[PDB]
Amino acid sequence: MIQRTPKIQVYSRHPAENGKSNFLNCYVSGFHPSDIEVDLLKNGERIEKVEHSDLSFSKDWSFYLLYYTEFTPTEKAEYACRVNHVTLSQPKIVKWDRDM
Repeated sequence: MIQRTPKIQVYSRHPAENGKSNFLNCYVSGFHPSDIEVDLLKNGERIEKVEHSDLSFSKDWSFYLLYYTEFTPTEKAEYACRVNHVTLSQPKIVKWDRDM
């Protein structure tokens, strides 16, 4: 058996074909087992509609998840990603920094 804690990165991207649009991303990488719970949060509340959830694996024991959706960050509100995994005794919340 192997278990590996996810690395979690939270960032924003504009798709080059539609640069006025902005996407909030949570990239959860290198984890095992694959069982996981991932949410995007706005003011601590689960964003119910997340458009994209892309899961892959490299080696049989390393999984990668890109979880992302369109958003409009203003100076109002706080955004984050929350991850639950067997390796994490408490949920891990990683805040989005507007500079990322």
